[PDB]
Amino acid sequence: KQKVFIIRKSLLDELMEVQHFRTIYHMFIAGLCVFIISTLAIDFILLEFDLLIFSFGQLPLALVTWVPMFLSTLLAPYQALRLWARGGLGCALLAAHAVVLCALPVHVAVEHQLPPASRCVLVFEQVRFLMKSYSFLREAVPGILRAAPSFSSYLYFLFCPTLIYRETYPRTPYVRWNYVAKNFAQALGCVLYACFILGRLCVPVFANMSREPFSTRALVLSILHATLPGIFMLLLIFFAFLHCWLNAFAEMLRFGDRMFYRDWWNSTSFSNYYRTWNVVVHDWLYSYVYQDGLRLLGARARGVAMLGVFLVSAVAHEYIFCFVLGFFYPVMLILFLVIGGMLNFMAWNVLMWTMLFLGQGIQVSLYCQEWYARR
Amino acid sequence: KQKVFIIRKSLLDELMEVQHFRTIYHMFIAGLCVFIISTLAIDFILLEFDLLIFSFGQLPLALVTWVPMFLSTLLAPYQALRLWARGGLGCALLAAHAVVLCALPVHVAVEHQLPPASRCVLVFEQVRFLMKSYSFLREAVPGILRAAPSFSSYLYFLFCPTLIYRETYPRTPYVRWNYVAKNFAQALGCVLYACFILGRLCVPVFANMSREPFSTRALVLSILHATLPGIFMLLLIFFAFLHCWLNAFAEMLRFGDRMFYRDWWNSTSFSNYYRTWNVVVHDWLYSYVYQDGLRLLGARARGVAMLGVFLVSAVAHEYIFCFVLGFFYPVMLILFLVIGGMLNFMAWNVLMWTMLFLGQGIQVSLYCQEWYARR
Amino acid sequence: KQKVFIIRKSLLDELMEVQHFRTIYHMFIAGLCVFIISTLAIDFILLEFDLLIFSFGQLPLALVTWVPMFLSTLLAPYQALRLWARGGLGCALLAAHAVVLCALPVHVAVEHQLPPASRCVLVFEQVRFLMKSYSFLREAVPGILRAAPSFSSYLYFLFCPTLIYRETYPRTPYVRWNYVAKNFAQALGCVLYACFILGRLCVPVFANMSREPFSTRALVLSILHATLPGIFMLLLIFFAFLHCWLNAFAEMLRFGDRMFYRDWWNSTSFSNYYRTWNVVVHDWLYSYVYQDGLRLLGARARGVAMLGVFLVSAVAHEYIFCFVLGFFYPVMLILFLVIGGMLNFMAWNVLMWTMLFLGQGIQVSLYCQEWYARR
Amino acid sequence: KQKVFIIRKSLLDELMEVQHFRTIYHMFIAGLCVFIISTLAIDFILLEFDLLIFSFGQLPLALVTWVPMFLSTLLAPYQALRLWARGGLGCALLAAHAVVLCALPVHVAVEHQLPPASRCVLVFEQVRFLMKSYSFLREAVPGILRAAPSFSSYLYFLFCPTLIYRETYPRTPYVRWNYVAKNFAQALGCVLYACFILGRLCVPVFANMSREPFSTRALVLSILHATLPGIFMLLLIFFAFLHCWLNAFAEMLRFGDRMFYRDWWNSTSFSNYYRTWNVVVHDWLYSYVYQDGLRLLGARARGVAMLGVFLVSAVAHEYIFCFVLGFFYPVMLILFLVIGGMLNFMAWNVLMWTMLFLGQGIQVSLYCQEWYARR
Ligand SMILES: CC(=O)OC[C@@]1(C)[C@@H]2C[C@H](OC(C)=O)[C@@]3(C)Oc4cc(-c5cccnc5)oc(=O)c4[C@H](O)[C@@H]3[C@@]2(C)CC[C@@H]1OC(C)=O
Ligand SMILES: CC(=O)OC[C@@]1(C)[C@@H]2C[C@H](OC(C)=O)[C@@]3(C)Oc4cc(-c5cccnc5)oc(=O)c4[C@H](O)[C@@H]3[C@@]2(C)CC[C@@H]1OC(C)=O
Ligand SMILES: CC(=O)OC[C@@]1(C)[C@@H]2C[C@H](OC(C)=O)[C@@]3(C)Oc4cc(-c5cccnc5)oc(=O)c4[C@H](O)[C@@H]3[C@@]2(C)CC[C@@H]1OC(C)=O
Ligand SMILES: CC(=O)OC[C@@]1(C)[C@@H]2C[C@H](OC(C)=O)[C@@]3(C)Oc4cc(-c5cccnc5)oc(=O)c4[C@H](O)[C@@H]3[C@@]2(C)CC[C@@H]1OC(C)=O
Ligand SMILES: CC(C)CCC[C@@H](C)[C@H]1CC[C@H]2[C@@H]3CC=C4C[C@@H](O)CC[C@]4(C)[C@H]3CC[C@]12C
Ligand SMILES: CC(C)CCC[C@@H](C)[C@H]1CC[C@H]2[C@@H]3CC=C4C[C@@H](O)CC[C@]4(C)[C@H]3CC[C@]12C
Ligand SMILES: CC(C)CCC[C@@H](C)[C@H]1CC[C@H]2[C@@H]3CC=C4C[C@@H](O)CC[C@]4(C)[C@H]3CC[C@]12C
Ligand SMILES: CC(C)CCC[C@@H](C)[C@H]1CC[C@H]2[C@@H]3CC=C4C[C@@H](O)CC[C@]4(C)[C@H]3CC[C@]12C
Ligand SMILES: CC(C)CCC[C@@H](C)[C@H]1CC[C@H]2[C@@H]3CC=C4C[C@@H](O)CC[C@]4(C)[C@H]3CC[C@]12C
Ligand SMILES: CC(C)CCC[C@@H](C)[C@H]1CC[C@H]2[C@@H]3CC=C4C[C@@H](O)CC[C@]4(C)[C@H]3CC[C@]12C
Ligand SMILES: CC(C)CCC[C@@H](C)[C@H]1CC[C@H]2[C@@H]3CC=C4C[C@@H](O)CC[C@]4(C)[C@H]3CC[C@]12C
Ligand SMILES: CC(C)CCC[C@@H](C)[C@H]1CC[C@H]2[C@@H]3CC=C4C[C@@H](O)CC[C@]4(C)[C@H]3CC[C@]12C
Ligand SMILES: CCCCCCCC/C=C\CCCCCCCC(=O)O
Ligand SMILES: CCCCCCCC/C=C\CCCCCCCC(=O)O
Ligand SMILES: CCCCCCCC/C=C\CCCCCCCC(=O)O
Ligand SMILES: CCCCCCCC/C=C\CCCCCCCC(=O)O
Repeated sequence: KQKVFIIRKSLLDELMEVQHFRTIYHMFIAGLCVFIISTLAIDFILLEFDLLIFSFGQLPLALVTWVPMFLSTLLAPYQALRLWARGGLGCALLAAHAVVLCALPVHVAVEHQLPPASRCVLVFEQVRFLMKSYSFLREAVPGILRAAPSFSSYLYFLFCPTLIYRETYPRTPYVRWNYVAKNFAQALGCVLYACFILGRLCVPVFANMSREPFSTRALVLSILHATLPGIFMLLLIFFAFLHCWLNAFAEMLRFGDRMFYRDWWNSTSFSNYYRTWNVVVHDWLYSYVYQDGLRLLGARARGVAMLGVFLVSAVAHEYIFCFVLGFFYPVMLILFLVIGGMLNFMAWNVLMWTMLFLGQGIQVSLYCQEWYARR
Repeated sequence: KQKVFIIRKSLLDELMEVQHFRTIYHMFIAGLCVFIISTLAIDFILLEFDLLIFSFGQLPLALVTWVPMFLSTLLAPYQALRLWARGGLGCALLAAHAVVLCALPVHVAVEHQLPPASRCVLVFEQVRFLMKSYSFLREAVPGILRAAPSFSSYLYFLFCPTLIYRETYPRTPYVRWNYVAKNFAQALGCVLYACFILGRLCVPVFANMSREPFSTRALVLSILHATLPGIFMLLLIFFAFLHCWLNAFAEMLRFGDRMFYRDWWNSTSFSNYYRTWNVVVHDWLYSYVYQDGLRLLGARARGVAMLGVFLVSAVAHEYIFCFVLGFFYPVMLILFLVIGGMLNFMAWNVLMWTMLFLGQGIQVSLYCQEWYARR
Repeated sequence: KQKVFIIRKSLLDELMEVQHFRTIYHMFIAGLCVFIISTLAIDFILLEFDLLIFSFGQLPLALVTWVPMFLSTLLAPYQALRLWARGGLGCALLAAHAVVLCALPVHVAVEHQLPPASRCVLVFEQVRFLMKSYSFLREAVPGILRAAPSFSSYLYFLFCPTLIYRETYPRTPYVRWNYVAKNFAQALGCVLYACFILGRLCVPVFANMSREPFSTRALVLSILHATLPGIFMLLLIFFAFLHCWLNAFAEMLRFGDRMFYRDWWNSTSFSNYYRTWNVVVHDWLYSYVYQDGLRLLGARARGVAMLGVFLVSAVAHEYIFCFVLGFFYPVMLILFLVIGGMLNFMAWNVLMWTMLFLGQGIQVSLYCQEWYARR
Repeated sequence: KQKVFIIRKSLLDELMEVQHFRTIYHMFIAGLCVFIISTLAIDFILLEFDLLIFSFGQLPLALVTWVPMFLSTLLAPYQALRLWARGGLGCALLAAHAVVLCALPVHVAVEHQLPPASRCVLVFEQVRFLMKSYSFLREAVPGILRAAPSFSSYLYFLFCPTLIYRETYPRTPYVRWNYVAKNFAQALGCVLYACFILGRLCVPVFANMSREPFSTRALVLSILHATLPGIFMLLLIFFAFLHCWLNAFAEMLRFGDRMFYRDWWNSTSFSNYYRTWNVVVHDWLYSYVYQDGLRLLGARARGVAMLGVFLVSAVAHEYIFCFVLGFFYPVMLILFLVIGGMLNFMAWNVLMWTMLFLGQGIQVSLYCQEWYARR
C-alpha cells in the first residue's frame, strides 16, 4: 500500500461547524481573557513578556541560520537527483547536504549559547529537511531504476504540509484569506496562552528546587501539581501547530487531504493514539520505516517493525529535547519504552487517558526540575 | 401560554450518543482516576474522607427532619384543597402547616449546630416543598373557581422531577434499571470529585487567612487561584444534579419531557443563560411570577417583570447560602444586581463566559474567606 | 494617459540573444576571473571577505526589522481601504502605518549602530512601502468615489516588480527555473564584483586622507582616479538590480511588461536619461507627481512640474544616502540642481556621457572622503 | 584553395550602422574627453605632449629612410620579374636589393639612436615590403613557368590594404571623402588616446623600479595594475590600425573585400582568435606558409604546419619588438609557445578572454620593467 490523497477536510474543522464545539472553543478564549485581566490587575499593583523576550534571545540569528539550511535542502537533493539520473558527483554532493543541515544547526546553537525557544526552531528545521530531503529522494529514485521530476513541484513540496513526495497533491479552488488570517490569529493567541501557563503555573512551583529536602512527598505532589500545565501544553501544541499552523499553510498553498490528525482522542489502545497523533510524521515514518523494513528484511515477524518504528520516533523526540534544553536527560523514551514493555508483555480508552495524563505530569515535572537544577 | 410536556430526551443524553462527548466524559473520569492515584500515593507516605464525615455530621437528624416535612407537604395541601373545595378550616390549615416546613428546618439547623452539607439538604427540601406545594394549589384552585384532583397524581407529583402540577405527565414504556444504576454511580462519583476538588484546591489556599496583611495583591491572586474550583463546582453541580440525579429519578418514575436544561453553554446573552440553566425552577418561576405578575399588574411594562422574577431568584439563592454557611454575607445578589445594572443601562458569547468565570471566582473566594474568618 | 502593460521583454535580454553582447558579457566575467586569480595569488603571499562580513554586521536584525514593516504595509493599507470604503478609524490607522515604517527603520538603524550595507536594506524597504502603500491607496480610492479590490492581488502586488497597482498584470505561461537560477547566480557574482572593485580600487586611494595637505592637485587627481569605480558601480547597480534581480523576481511570479528600463545608454538629452533609467520608479513618480500635479494645480506651465518631479527624485536619493552613510552631506542634489540650472538656463549624446562620468567621479570621491574623514 | 575577393564591408562598419555600437563608440570618446579635461585641469596648477615629441625624435630621418625602401620594393621586384621572364641578372638583382630593405632600416635605427615610436615605422615598413614584394613574386612566377603583369597593378598593389597579389581587386563606385576624413580623425584621436593611457597609467607605476625589493607581491600587483593599459592598447591598436587606417586607405583607393578582420571577439578557441585577428597578415601567412608547406612537404601531418605558421608569426612579432625597444627580451614567444604546449598537449570563450587579459598584463608589465631597467 502507498498513501493516496483525497479532498477531505481537517477533522476538527468539520466538527467546529457544529455549535457545541464553537462553545468549548469560546470557553477556552474566555480562559485566556480571565488570565489577561487577572495578570494585568495583579502586575498593575509590567506583564510576563519576560519569558517571550528571554526565550527568543537571538531569534534574528536563528532565522539567518534557517536560510542556509533551506537553500541547502532546496538545491542539493534536486541537483544530486538530476545529475545522478544522467547516466557521478551526486553520490558525494548528497553527503554535503547531509553534513550542512546536520553540523550548522548544532554549531550555531551550542557555540553561540541560544535560549530554548529560539533553538527549537533550528532543531525542527533539521528533522524536517532530513525527513523530506530523503522522502523526495527515495520517492523519485525508483523512477530512475528504469534501465527527473519537475522542480516547481519540489519547491512547492518543501512548504506543503505533508512529508510524502506525491507530486500530484489534490488542490482546492481559491484562497480564503479571511480563514488564514483567523488561523494565524488563533496560532499567535495559542503561543500567548502557553506564555501565561508557563509564567503563572510552572515557574512559581519549580523555581524553589534549590530547597534541600528532595522528600518523595514534595516531588510526587509537584508531579500532581504540574500534570495540568502538561495537558494544556499538549492540547495547545496539538491545536495550534496541527490545526491552526498547517491549515493556515494548507490554505495559502490550496492543499487537499488536510487529515494531518485523525481523532486520537478516540484511540482505544496506545498504538492507535501514536498512529492518529501528528498523522503527517506518522505517515512519513509508517511509509518509509514500515514499507522498507518489511521489504528489505522481508520478515514474516511484523511486531518487531511496529516497535522498530516507535523507538525511531522516541529516539528522534528524545534527541529533539536533548538538543533544545541542552541536557542529556532521556526521561520520555524510558517512560514510553517501560510501559510499552508493561502493556505489550503483561470504556478501555480511560486507562490510556489516565496514563497519558501521568506521562505528561512526569515529563513536565522532571524537565522543569532538570532546567532549574542545571541553572 | 402554559408549558406543555412532550417525550423529548435530556439534551446532554442525546449528545452523549455522539462519540466525541463519550471521549470528553472519559477525559473527566480519567481526571478523577489521576486525583485518586496521586492522593492515595501522597497520603500513603488516610484519604480526604474527613471533609465527608465532617460535612455530613448529623445526617441521621437531617433525614428524620426531612420526614415530618415530606408528610406535612404530602397531607396539608391536599386535605386543605379537598375540604376548601366542598362549599372552612383549609384557609387556617395550610397557613398553620406552611409554618412547620418554614420553622422546623431552621430550629433543627441552628439550635442543634448542624454542619454545612447536612444543612443544605433541609434548605433545598423546604424551598422545594414551598415551591411545588404552592404550584399544586394555584394550579388546582382555578378548577374550583367554577361556581378535586386524584391524590395518587399529587403523591407522584411530589417526587416527579418538574415543579409544574400538570397531572398528565407524558410517560415512557419501561424502567431501564441498568441506566438508573449508571446515573446514580455517576452522581456519587461526582460527589467524590467535588470532595477531592475542595480537599485539594480550596482548603490549602484559603486555610491561611489568619495572615495579617489583607494586601489587595494577595486577595486578587487568591480570586484568580480559586476561579477554577469555582467552574468545576458549577459544572459538577450542573452535570450530577441536573443530568444524573433528575434523569435517574425520571427513569425510576418513567417521566417524559426530560428537558430540565436547554443548552445554556450556547446562551449569547445573560437572561438566556438564566432561562436555560436549571430550566425546571426557571419554568415554575417563569410561569407563576411572570403569568400572575402580567395578569394581576396587567402592566404594559414587562422589563420590570423580567428583573422582578430574577431578583426573586437571586433573593431565594442568597437566602439558601445565608442559611447553609450560617452567614448574612450576600455577595452573589450584589454581583448579579450590579452587572445586571451595568449591561442593562450602559462571538458575543465569550464576554458572558469570561464574566461567568469571574462571577464563580469572586463567589468561591469571598465565601471561603468568610467561612475561614468566622472560624 | 495611464501606463498600460504589454508582454514585451526586458530590452537587454532581447539584445543578449544577439552573439556580440554574449561576448561583452563574457569579457566582464573574464574581468572577474582575473581579479579572483590575481587577489588569490597576492593574498596567498585571506581574501577581501572583510568588507562583506563588516558591511553586513547585524544583517539578522536588518531582516527581523524588515518583517514588521512588511506585515504593516501588507495589513494596514488594505484594512484601512476595506473599512474606509464601508460607509472611520481608517483615517487614523493609515497614520500608524505612516509612523511604523517611518520611525522603526531609523530607530533600529541609529540606536543600534548598523553598518552601511545592512542599513541600506531597511532604507530601501521604507521608500518601497511608502511608494506602494500609497500607489495602491490612490489607485483604489477613486473606485470608492462612486457614490474593495481582491486581497490576493494586493499581496501579489507587494512583491511584483512594478510600483503601479493595476490588478491585471499580463502574465506568462510557466516558470523557467533554469533562467531564474542563472539570474540569481549573476546577481550574486555582481555583488562579489562590487566587493572586489571597492576592496581593490577605492579603499587604498581614499584610506590616506588623514594626510594634511588638502592640495587641490591631490583632490582633483583623486577624483580622476576614482571616476572608474564610479562607472563600474553604476553599471553593476544597473545590471544586477534592474536586469538580474527584477527579471529573477518577474520569472518566479510570471510577470509581463519587463521594461524596467528603456535604453538610457541612447538618451540624447539628460531628462531622457532620467526617464529611461530605473523606468519602474520613474513611472510611479511620473504618474503620481505629474498626473496629480497637472490635475490639482491644473497649471498650463508644465516645466515647473518636470523640475518638481526631478527634485522629488533628487531629495529622495539625497535622503537615502544621508541615511545609509549616516552623514548630512548632500553633494548629488547640488550637482544635479546646479548643472540642471546650467543646461536649462544657458553625436550630442557624448556631452551627456562625459558629464555622467564626472557626476559619478565627484559623488564617489567626495563620499569616500566624507566616510574616511568621519572615521 | 586560393582566397577570392568579394564586395563585403568591414564587419565593425556594418555593426556601427546599429545604434547601440554608436553608443559604445560615444562612451569611449567621452572617456577621452574626461582624460583631456582632468589632465588640462591638473597640469594647469603643459600637457603630456612630451611622450609624443620624445617618441617621434628623428621622424624626418624615419620618413627619408622610408623613401629609399619604397623605391627599392617598387622597382627591384618588377624589373627582376620582367627581365627574368625574358628567356639573367634578376636572380642577382632581387637578392642584392633584398638587402637594402634588410640592412638600411637597421643601420639608420641603431647607428643614429632613434626613439621607439619613430623606429617601429621602419620596422613595420621593412616587414611589410618583404611580405608583399615576395607575395607579388611567388604569385606572378608560376605564370612564367609556362614553357609579365601590368606595372600600374603592382604600384596600386604596394598601397592596397591586402598582402595577396590578385591584380583583379573588386572596386567600389566612388570616394566618400567625408568618410575618409572621419576615419583619419578617429585614427589620430586614437593615437592621442594611447598617448594619455601611457603618460597617465603606465609611466607612473613603472618609473620606480630602481626600487631595491624585487618582492614577488610588488611585481604580481604591478602585473594586475598594468593589465588594463594592456587591453586598451590592444583594443586601440586593433580599432585604429585595422578599422580606421585600412578603411581610410581602402576608401581613397576604392577597394572591396574590406574583411581585414573577422569577429575575433567571438573566437571560441585560440587558433580561431589568431586566424580572425589581423586577417590580412593571417591570409598572406596562411596562403604562402600553409599552401607551400603542404605542397613541398606534401605531409599528411598538418598540425606540424599549423604550429609551423604560428611560430613564424611569433618569431616575426618577437623580432619586431626586439628591434623597436632595442632589447633581446623575448617574453611574448615564450608565453604563446608555453600555453600553446599547455592547451594542445593537456561559454568556453571566457577562458580564452581571461588568458588574453593576463597575456596582455604580463607583456606590458615585463616590457615596461625592461625599458625602465635598461635606462
Ligand atoms: C522538553 C520539551 O521541550 O517538551 C515540551 C513539552 C510541551 C512536550 C512537547 C512535545 O511535542 C513535540 C516536540 O512533539 C510532546 C507533545 O511530544 C511527545 C512525544 C512522545 C512519543 C511519541 C512516540 C514515541 N515515543 C514517544 O511521548 C509524549 O507523550 C509527548 C509529550 O506529550 C511531548 C510534550 C507535550 C511533553 C511536555 C513538555 O513540556 C515540558 C516543559 O517539559
Ligand atoms: C455558598 C454555596 O453554598 O454555594 C456553593 C457553590 C458551589 C454555588 C452553588 C450554586 O448552586 C445552586 C444552589 O444553585 C450556584 C451554581 O448557583 C448560583 C445562582 C446565581 C443566580 C441565578 C439567578 C439569579 N441570581 C443569581 O448566579 C451564579 O452564578 C451561581 C453560582 O454559580 C452558584 C455556586 C456554583 C457558586 C460557588 C459556590 O461554591 C462556594 C464554596 O462558594
Ligand atoms: C553614497 C551611496 O550609497 O551611493 C552608492 C553609489 C554607487 C550610488 C548608487 C545610486 O544608486 C541608487 C541608490 O539609486 C546612484 C546610481 O543613483 C543616483 C541618483 C541621481 C539622481 C537621479 C534623479 C534626480 N536626481 C538625482 O544622480 C546619479 O548620478 C546617481 C548615481 O549614479 C548613484 C551612485 C552610483 C553614485 C556613486 C555611489 O558610490 C559611492 C561609494 O559613493
Ligand atoms: C613591445 C611593443 O612594442 O608592443 C606594444 C604592445 C601594445 C603590443 C602591440 C602588438 O601589436 C602588433 C605589433 O601586432 C600586439 C597586439 O601583437 C601581439 C602578437 C601575439 C602573437 C600572435 C601570433 C603568434 N604569436 C604571437 O600575441 C599577442 O597577444 C600580442 C599583443 O597583444 C601585442 C601588444 C598589444 C602587447 C602590449 C604592448 O605594449 C607594451 C608597452 O608592451
Ligand atoms: C485560542 C486559544 C483559546 C486556544 C484554544 C484551544 C482550544 C480551542 C482547542 C485546543 C485543543 C482542543 C481540544 C482537544 C481535543 C478535544 C477532545 C474532543 O473530545 C472534544 C474537542 C476537544 C476538547 C478540542 C476542542 C478544541 C480545543 C480545546
Ligand atoms: C510559551 C513560550 C515559551 C513561547 C514558545 C515559543 C515556541 C516554543 C513556539 C512559538 C512558535 C513555534 C514555532 C513556529 C513554527 C515552526 C515551524 C515548523 O516548521 C517547526 C516548528 C516551529 C519552529 C514552531 C515550534 C514551536 C514554536 C517555536
Ligand atoms: C463522573 C465525573 C467524571 C464527572 C464528569 C463531568 C463531565 C462528564 C460532565 C460535567 C459537566 C459537563 C460539561 C459541561 C458543558 C459542556 C460544554 C459543551 O459545549 C460541551 C460538553 C460539556 C463540556 C459538558 C460535557 C460533560 C461534562 C464535562
Ligand atoms: C463536596 C462535599 C462537600 C460533599 C457535598 C455534599 C452535598 C453538597 C451534596 C451531596 C448530595 C447532594 C444532595 C442530594 C440530593 C438532594 C435532594 C434534592 O431534593 C435537593 C438537593 C439535594 C439535597 C442535594 C444537594 C447537594 C448535596 C447535599
Ligand atoms: C556578472 C558580472 C560579470 C557582471 C557583468 C556586467 C555586464 C555583463 C553588464 C553590466 C552593465 C552592462 C552594460 C551597460 C550598458 C551597455 C551599453 C550598451 O551600448 C552596450 C551594452 C552594455 C555595455 C551593457 C552590456 C552588459 C553589461 C556590461
Ligand atoms: C560591495 C559590498 C559593499 C556589498 C554591498 C551590499 C549591498 C550594497 C547590496 C547587496 C544586496 C543588495 C540588496 C538586495 C536586494 C534589495 C531588495 C530591494 O527591495 C531593495 C534593494 C536591496 C536591499 C539591495 C540593495 C543593495 C544591496 C543591499
Ligand atoms: C576614437 C577613440 C574614442 C577610440 C574609440 C575606441 C572604440 C570606439 C573601439 C575600439 C575597440 C572597439 C571594441 C573592440 C571590440 C568590441 C567587442 C564587441 O563584442 C563589441 C564591440 C567592441 C566593444 C568594440 C567597439 C568599438 C571599440 C570600443
Ligand atoms: C602612444 C604614443 C607612443 C604614440 C605611438 C606612435 C606609434 C606607435 C603609432 C602612431 C602612428 C602609427 C603608424 C602609422 C601607420 C603605419 C604605416 C603602416 O604601414 C605600418 C604601421 C605604422 C608605422 C603605424 C605603427 C604605429 C604608429 C607608428
Ligand atoms: C518528530 C519531528 C516533528 C517534525 C514536525 C514537522 C512539521 C510538519 C512538517 C512539514 C510541513 C510543514 C510545512 C509548513 C511550515 C513552513 C514553515 C517554514 O518553513 O518556516
Ligand atoms: C432555588 C432552589 C432550587 C431548588 C432545586 C429543586 C430541585 C428540583 C425539584 C423537584 C424535583 C426533584 C424530584 C426528585 C428528588 C426526590 C428526592 C427525595 O425526595 O429525597
Ligand atoms: C528611489 C528609491 C528606489 C527604490 C527601488 C525600489 C525597487 C523596485 C521596487 C519594487 C519591485 C521589487 C519587487 C521584488 C523585490 C522583493 C524583495 C523583498 O521583498 O525582499
Ligand atoms: C607582422 C607584421 C605586421 C605588418 C602589418 C602590415 C600592415 C598591412 C600591410 C599592407 C597594407 C597597408 C596599406 C596602407 C598603408 C600605406 C602607408 C604608407 O605607404 O605610408
